[PDB]
Amino acid sequence: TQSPALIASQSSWRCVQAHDREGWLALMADDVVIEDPIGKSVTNPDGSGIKGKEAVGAFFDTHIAANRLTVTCEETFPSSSPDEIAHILVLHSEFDGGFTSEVRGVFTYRVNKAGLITNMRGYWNLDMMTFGN
Amino acid sequence: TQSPALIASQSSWRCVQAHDREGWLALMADDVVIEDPIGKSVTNPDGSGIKGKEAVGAFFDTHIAANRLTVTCEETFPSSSPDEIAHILVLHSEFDGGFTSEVRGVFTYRVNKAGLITNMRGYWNLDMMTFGN
Ligand SMILES: NC(=O)c1cccnc1
Ligand SMILES: NC(=O)c1cccnc1
Repeated sequence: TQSPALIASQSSWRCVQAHDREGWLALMADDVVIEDPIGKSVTNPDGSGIKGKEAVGAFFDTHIAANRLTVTCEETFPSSSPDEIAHILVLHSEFDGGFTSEVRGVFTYRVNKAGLITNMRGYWNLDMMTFGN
Repeated sequence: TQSPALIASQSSWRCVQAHDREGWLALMADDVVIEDPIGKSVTNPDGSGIKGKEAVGAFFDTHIAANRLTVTCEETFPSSSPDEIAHILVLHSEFDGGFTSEVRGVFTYRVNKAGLITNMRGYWNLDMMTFGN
């Protein structure tokens, strides 16, 4: 059977693809910190991550839903802990009325013993993005 | 110019390739924690990482030098922080008198403001290894 980390990460993309804000939030621990990406960027404006379920809900609204984000898993790297995993993901989204951008990055996930996501951290930056339209 | 994280990670493999224990240790913060891999494994026997420069020195001796470890960078994923970076690395080593094993994993690095490595964390497990001889 699949690890709690693999379940949580695969579920998180499934909820993105299903446009399911409630289902996505239900995967998150109360003390979740989302660093997508790690360091200061449009989607991490203060550089220290988006903290707690309310603010992460606003993050879903603006940076997953309103931008038509799609998430594709290219490759998966289990660790030796059932609660931590990494993936190469390709992110595609839309901006400024339908222009497109894409980025390929490493994303790490940690879950607690209950299986809820405590950390999602992305290794990318705006300079890595490629564009379309 | 290159980020402190990229410098520290590239330097760490250079020191491995140069068989340079002193140079490798000098890259590490006093509070370094090496989780290679994250979770319990032969190279992380208690599952919580190898902590501090003395124990990480013993780690170099047994699990880098005595096993003829080579480290190859396949791909690099900068974040939006100059102090955190991820790479896909291929590790090759020897055991039981010259039989070989190899593993391909995601490795994350964090440096402090001084540029010293505080965390190196690997996403792999024994089940991912491939063998030779
Ligand atoms: N797994 C996720 O829910 C995810 C990954 C990358 C960006 N946004 C959301
Ligand atoms: N970068 C390093 O010094 C390193 C990476 C993976 C395993 N051992 C050492």
